[PDB]
Amino acid sequence: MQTVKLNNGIAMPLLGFGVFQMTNTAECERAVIDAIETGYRLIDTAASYQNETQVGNALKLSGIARDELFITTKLWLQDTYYEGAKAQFERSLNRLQLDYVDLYLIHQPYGDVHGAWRAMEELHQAGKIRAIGVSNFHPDRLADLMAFNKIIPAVNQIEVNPFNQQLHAVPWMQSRGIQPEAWAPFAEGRNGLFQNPVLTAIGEKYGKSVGQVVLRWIFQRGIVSLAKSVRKGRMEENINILDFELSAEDMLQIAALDTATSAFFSHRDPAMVEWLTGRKLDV
Repeated sequence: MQTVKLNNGIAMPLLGFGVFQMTNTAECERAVIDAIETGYRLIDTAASYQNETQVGNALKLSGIARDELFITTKLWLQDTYYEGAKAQFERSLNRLQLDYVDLYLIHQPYGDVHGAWRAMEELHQAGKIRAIGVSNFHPDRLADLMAFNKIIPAVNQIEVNPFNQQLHAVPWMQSRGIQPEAWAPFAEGRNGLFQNPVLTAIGEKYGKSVGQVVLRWIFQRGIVSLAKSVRKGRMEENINILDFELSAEDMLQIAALDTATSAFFSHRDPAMVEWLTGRKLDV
């Protein structure tokens, strides 16, 4: 499939599969097996999803060699500081049953981010992490982290969908050599995205679904995407986007949908800071 080269030279797939918090462990593990069988090699989890053990089990069941898989996980904020980042990272490796991860991200822009980053630089230099990055950082926070540290984040994973398009933040990242990676590309169906008349009409041009149109739009902007489903047939649809292309006119009509509004919440809202930093997880 198609990859992009990160700023440290490593290749990352452009199409990935993300897991999320799930009531049932079995469904999570079977989904990752199905995603690998479907052709996904980039697999994304996080310590806070509390499913790393299931993800690790699924990799063992997949029959695919370790060196062909690109595994991402993320540090949860109760350990965003120097000693904590190393402790939780080792817990994550143990749960995942891995000796290294391909990409490790700070999950949220909260806590002692600089201390956690220094730890992550050391873990990378120890050969335990192929690339380090962050998630949900605005450009100000990225510029701050770069100004004071040695390694520039390889990836910043942020919400990208047709109502929250990151029209400036994506070019700002790319201009600094940071690879954007999209989560919630479908805005979890919020605001009637699946029935949106513009996206539907573009899809009918190519015999593609709204979801395929959206993932193709993300791809054409040079952004890595994470798509989730627990149904194998949807996974097969989501990955099958390398056989068509959106025109300039199509891309224009999609850009016009932007409201620069998260489907979820703002990471700059102090109530969301207060809420997330108060969560206590056994990870």
